[PDB]
Amino acid sequence: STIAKDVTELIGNTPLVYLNRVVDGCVARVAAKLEMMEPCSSVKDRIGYSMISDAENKGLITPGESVLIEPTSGNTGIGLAFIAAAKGYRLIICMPASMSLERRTILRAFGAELVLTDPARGMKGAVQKAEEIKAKTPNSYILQQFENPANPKIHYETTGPEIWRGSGGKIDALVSGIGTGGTVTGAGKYLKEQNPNIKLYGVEPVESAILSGGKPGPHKIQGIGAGFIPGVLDVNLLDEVIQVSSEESIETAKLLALKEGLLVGISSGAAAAAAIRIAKRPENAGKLIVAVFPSFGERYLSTVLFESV
Amino acid sequence: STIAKDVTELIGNTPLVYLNRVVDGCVARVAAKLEMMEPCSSVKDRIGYSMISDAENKGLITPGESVLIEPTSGNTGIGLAFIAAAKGYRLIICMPASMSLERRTILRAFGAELVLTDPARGMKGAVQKAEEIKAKTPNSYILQQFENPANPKIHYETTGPEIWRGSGGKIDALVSGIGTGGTVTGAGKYLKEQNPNIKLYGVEPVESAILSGGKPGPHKIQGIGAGFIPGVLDVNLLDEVIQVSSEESIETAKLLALKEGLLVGISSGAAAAAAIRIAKRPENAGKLIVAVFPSFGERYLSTVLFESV
Repeated sequence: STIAKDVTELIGNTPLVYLNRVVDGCVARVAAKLEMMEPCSSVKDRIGYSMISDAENKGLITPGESVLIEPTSGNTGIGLAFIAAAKGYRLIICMPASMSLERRTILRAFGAELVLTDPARGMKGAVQKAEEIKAKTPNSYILQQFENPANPKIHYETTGPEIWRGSGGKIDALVSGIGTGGTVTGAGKYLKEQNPNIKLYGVEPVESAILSGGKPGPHKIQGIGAGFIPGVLDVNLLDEVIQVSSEESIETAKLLALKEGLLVGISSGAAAAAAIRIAKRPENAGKLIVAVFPSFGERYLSTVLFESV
Repeated sequence: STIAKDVTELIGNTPLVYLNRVVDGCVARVAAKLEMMEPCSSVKDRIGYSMISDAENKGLITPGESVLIEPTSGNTGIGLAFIAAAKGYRLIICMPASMSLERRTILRAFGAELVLTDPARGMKGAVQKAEEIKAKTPNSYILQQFENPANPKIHYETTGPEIWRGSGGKIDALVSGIGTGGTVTGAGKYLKEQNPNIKLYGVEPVESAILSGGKPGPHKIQGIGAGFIPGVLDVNLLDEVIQVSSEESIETAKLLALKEGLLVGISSGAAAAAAIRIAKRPENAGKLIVAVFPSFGERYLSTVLFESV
């Protein structure tokens, strides 16, 4: 019997797939790591598990005693919420008001408590509110996705090894959109240990290219372009940073659905656009480029449709 | 290397998971077959593949020559749309207007053409429109999900064998919500060939219990209670039909998210409610009951939020 104990044993071991119809002019092969296949449809299922699991293993939290807290407007909240549901933790998510009603409904479905903050104060306002709730709540614990070593650690332990095994050791390049930088840092570190010649390409928005020496700015690429260097990002592991526009990311996501039957988030569009550009460079002829596709595209299409209506 | 050729090689081989916290009073173990893990988040990915693949293998359709047509307001349209995208088929989906705008946006993302029909005429109106488009379109092909033997065949070839292998041959009962009846017929037939003592439980809404001798009626359980006996359903394979209310289905889906961290469609709630009832019967002590969970719950939460707003 191979019946999973619970939903925590369903995380990771996601497939690689070749891109076939969006790669005209490419001299390298491009494969996508499909984090859309995670139980709650994003890469954040991995760090929702690892950050809660690590705290438990260190005796820092207890189910039905500890209150988990995270300031997050994105998939980290959903990854934490389904694990908190399964393991029986109270979870408080802090985010600015007027953020996707769709994401809020999913958090509430898993029984997460929502604390909405002043939109004018943005993410900083949500971080401050999370710290204030922690201060006044005994046995409370903030996961701290941008600083928590369990974030890159799970990518070193699972994501990287899966890409190495799945590619038969043939991966030459990893292309990864940087949010926390946990994926590129953890998976990248593992891959460079297997083959030190592997090149790691960070992807950031043109509109917030802080790793390239640009100013922090607003952009439509959900999940990447945090506008600062996260504690968990090892910039020294990066071999190049590719800038992709929100427009190019949206167009590439549209072509992935139309031509590959892959419905992916805008950040997957960004990673694909960067990987296709790298695969067109003649010095990469015959190589295998692996792009991380962080999320399924239904969440975005739902979010856009609500934001429009 | 285990890199998939394309998205068609990512279908099936979905996990089984034990239910742990919604099974108080159960003397049998309950496991869920998670079709939410399919690439486009429902069981219909299997029959989208099988119905197009079968037509190709019989030389009935050609990519970039043939126009595929199906009248469908549900997941069958999405399953067909991502396969049509990958394989390069023009696809026309006929459905009543005022149906989920969210589902329509997903179909359009995959490049499906939508033909909306008079809401007053319901599904019958969409079926009539599909036949009229077929008549006037050379090289056109209607999949006919309720009559197409490729529907139950894929469940005989994949779904059933996966449940048998995944359960280590220990499955005693399959609990399956009946839409087309392809899942219970195909998987059920295979399972009864491995162990003829296995019992097959069909699930239908209280509000449209036509297999129980009730009248066809409206109900909120998306994917089941078609209000007729499909051509592909073998009623003689069914050992019992369980009726579940829309209210009980919604409450069970809510508890699966809160207690198991499983965000599932209302029809998964129906299947779970039926399986939990069966597992409480003392004559089932020590047995393994497997419930099919046909879809992920994000589509429903999105649909409800739009229908409400």
